[PDB]
Amino acid sequence: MKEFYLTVEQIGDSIFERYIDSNGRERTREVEYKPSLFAHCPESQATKYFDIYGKPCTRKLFANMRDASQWIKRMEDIGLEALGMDDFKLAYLSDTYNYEIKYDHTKIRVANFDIEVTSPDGFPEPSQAKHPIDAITHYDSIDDRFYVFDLLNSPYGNVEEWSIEIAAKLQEQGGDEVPSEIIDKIIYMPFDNEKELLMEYLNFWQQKTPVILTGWNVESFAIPYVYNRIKNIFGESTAKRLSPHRKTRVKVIENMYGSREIITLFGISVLDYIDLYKKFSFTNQPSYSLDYISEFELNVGKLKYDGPISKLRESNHQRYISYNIIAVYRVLQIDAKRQFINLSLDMGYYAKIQIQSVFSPIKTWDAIIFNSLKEQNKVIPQGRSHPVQPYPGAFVKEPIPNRYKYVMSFDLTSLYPSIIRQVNISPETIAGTFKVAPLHDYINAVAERPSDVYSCSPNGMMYYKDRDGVVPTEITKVFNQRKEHKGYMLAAQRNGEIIKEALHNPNLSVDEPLDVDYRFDFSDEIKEKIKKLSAKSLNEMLFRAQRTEVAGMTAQINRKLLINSLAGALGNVWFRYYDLRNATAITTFGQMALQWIERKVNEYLNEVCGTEGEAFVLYGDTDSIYVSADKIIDKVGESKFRDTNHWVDFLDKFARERMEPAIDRGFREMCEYMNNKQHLMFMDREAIAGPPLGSKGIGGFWTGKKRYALNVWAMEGTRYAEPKLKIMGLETQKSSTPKAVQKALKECIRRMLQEGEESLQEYFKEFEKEFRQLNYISIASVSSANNIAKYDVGGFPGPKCPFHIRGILTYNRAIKGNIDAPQVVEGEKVYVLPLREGNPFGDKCIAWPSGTEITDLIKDDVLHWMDYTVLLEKTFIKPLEGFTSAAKLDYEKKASLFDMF
DNA sequence: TCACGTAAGCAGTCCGCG
DNA sequence: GCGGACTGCTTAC
Ligand SMILES: Nc1nc2c(ncn2[C@H]2C[C@H](O)[C@@H](COP(=O)(O)NP(=O)(O)OP(=O)(O)O)O2)c(=O)[nH]1
Ligand SMILES: Nc1nc2c(ncn2[C@H]2C[C@H](O)[C@@H](COP(=O)(O)NP(=O)(O)OP(=O)(O)O)O2)c(=O)[nH]1
Ligand SMILES: [Ca+2]
Ligand code: NA
Repeated sequence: MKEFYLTVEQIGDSIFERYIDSNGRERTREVEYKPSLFAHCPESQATKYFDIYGKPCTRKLFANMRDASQWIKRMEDIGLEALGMDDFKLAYLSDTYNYEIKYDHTKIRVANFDIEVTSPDGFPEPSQAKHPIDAITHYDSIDDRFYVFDLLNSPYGNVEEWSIEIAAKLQEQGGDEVPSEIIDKIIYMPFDNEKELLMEYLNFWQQKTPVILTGWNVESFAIPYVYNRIKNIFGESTAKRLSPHRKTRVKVIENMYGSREIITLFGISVLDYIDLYKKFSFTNQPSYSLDYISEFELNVGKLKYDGPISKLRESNHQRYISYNIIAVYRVLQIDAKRQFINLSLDMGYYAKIQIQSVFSPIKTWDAIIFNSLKEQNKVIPQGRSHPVQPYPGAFVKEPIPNRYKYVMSFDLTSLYPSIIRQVNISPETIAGTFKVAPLHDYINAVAERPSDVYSCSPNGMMYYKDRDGVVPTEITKVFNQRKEHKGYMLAAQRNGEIIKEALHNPNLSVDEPLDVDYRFDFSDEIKEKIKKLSAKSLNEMLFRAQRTEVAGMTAQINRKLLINSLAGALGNVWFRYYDLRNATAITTFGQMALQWIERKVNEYLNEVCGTEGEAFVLYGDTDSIYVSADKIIDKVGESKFRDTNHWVDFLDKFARERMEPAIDRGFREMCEYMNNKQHLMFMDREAIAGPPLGSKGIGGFWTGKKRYALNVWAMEGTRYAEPKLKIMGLETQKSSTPKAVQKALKECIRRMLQEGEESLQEYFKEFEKEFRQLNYISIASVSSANNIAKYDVGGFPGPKCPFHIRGILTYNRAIKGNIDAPQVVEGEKVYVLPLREGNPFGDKCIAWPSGTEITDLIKDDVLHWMDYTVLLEKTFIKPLEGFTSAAKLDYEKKASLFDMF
């Protein structure tokens, strides 16, 4: 097989590399690496090296990396550019692996672990590590085994061995119900004291040293805790055995609020799953506890138990160990579903970077571009420093707040990347500038044509049409790779709806799920075979189709994130190819494109509908336009449609055969106006929305920019069994909105969209009289808690104290002195409740850590003093008032005339 | 919340002007 | 009592 690296590090004058060799074996090598950098030379100093602008360079090969670094300093002091890849790690990888890396994951050691530290005095700070680590579960992906290290004797109590037999028994038999699929993969190791356990773990670590090290919160808790514990017991030098090259570094990670401290183990790639999840999941969660995320992703969660965790090992060592095993397992199940480790490996190997650099799109693109130019012997420019500066972004149309009955949407394919390719935008393709007319003049085609020679953007930039730019070239590759995965996602999605349709009245036979690939549309052979299946098999296939879809989703959307991030990187001062001219050339073109086609779409539909000056385009945002289809439906007549599927078919054909060709002529003309290099504004039908035929639903509404709801029957090529609510921006979509209120407002919107005013009024009346009986966590708001200390004065709110911070201070006063009350953590999230006047907490709200029950100390008080009236007014009634006033509905029967003033 | 971007909405506090 | 300026937080694209 071809070799590929596992990890790379620079330690002084050498590169340390762990890799997989031609035979498939893991090896390690230290290289006295000799890097090269470049300097501009006279046009006569020949050679084959040129900068991206075509100016010649001479190569300078250094004895070692210290020399090359010192040379960079002296050039800065002279005032000349030092060109070439200054991150020597990346130049090494690029030299050693001068080919496309096909990596084999089964040879990569992915370690997944979690620890437990019993602590009587509150949260065990890993800086101090002053409590014995009493359990470790370490999953190895090569061996496919969970290694469990279990401390029998501790100053906090001595316990019996964990029973694998009881662990396997059901909950209803007194057991822990550790899953059947992993019960045989557990290797259990009790130890009579903590020193023996840690010393065995360290040796185990040497035999099976992780390449990728993951888990939940491992970077901020588990790793710094194991490191410091071992350091406190055995010394700094034994602790460094956690690194294959015996070098560590205490990294201080700073943000806009404070500083935290992680441990860098050289020669290991740490991918904390909570970081992978925050970056790649596209969710904003009210809590990031493993149990909460696990329940959201898997519908199950962490093992349950009685009393505080601090007392679990004494009272139930059995459940305590089982719980630790399951926690590790839950992370593995989340990864089987979302596939972020796999994603990380693909991007890392494609870009040729350290795997943990996938958190940095700028690092990723710098390496792809560098590898790309090196193939043609071209030399990358030096990083330069730049003041941060704002620049303009996308266009968003002010919609007239209203109900909108029938709507069709259209959207452009990967807008910013497509613009980069169409216009040919790149650091090396800039050809000059032209004198700019105001933007509306380009939108209306009345301004002078910018160029007959260069490709233009309406911000005044001109680009060469004839030469290739590394940005368009490299963005095209990643965009093309995305296509396949996106196609898998949509196929699974279309197959989802086939399963769902057969679920309405399923056969009741005794059968099994069909063996198919969900990545490709279902053949007619199996569509027929699906109609015979039972509810058990069908729901099972629904699970597999949905899993295939999520995996497809993760693959496609994160490649889109990566290509979108190139457009943004051109606007970030740390990018090597930072240039506000380029970044603005993309966004300005984008805002001309959308408004251009709004004009063309209005022109076309006025012609076809026989009208003058109607606004058919009711809204647009960045890459999308929404078209009112009322008059189109009125041309045929609602009484002439048989059912909902009929008018949806009608609008579908009309968009496909009438509008898209007109829109395509629209964009071709724009392409010629700007004299671009390649036409790539490809805008097609997205959503078809409206009320069900014969109902009183209003179909859809807008309240303002980025705030709207639609009852959708079709999205791209997916036709839906039952209509789907597409809600954007409204409180139902916001993590800060209380769970039960999201559910209630969603059901209010569905009744508005699909059933009408009267149905909305029945539901509202009912929710109003019943909601006081909802669980307090489900009606609590959520907020991130930043700058708690900034507004903290004597443990009381200082000036301008935001409401949710006031809540945290009230909490702190209530749990003061109680060392075992859960503390609010700066930066994390809090539930927030309003309190009635005269309450014992001394303020108008209380907050506590999200994803948790409020401590039993103060729970009964909070429940007695929660302010339902204020809560109902702020989180339910006020937003509902916005929807219904926009949609021109009433959530309460009005006695007379719908008056005002 | 650890070197992709801008646009823009809502909650809540405080102040200047009635 | 109301509107604007502002911080803080959240989403859309
Ligand atoms: N092209 C290029 N190379 C770079 C850059 N930064 C660092 N390097 C490094 C990468 C390379 O290590 C080195 C020169 O790249 P080769 O021409 O591909 N190697 P050669 O043909 O000289 O091999 P032999 O010894 O057989 O003649 O400069 C850069 O910006 N561009
Ligand atoms: N810099 C940057 N620009 C972005 C980002 N997201 C959008 N834009 C700008 C640049 C993009 O080209 C443009 C369109 O966004 P789509 O890529 O189509 N993400 P959507 O979820 O809306 O599409 P789909 O229908 O696939 O879910 O908005 C981002 O994360 N970063
Ligand atoms: Ca889009
Ligand atoms: Na929007």
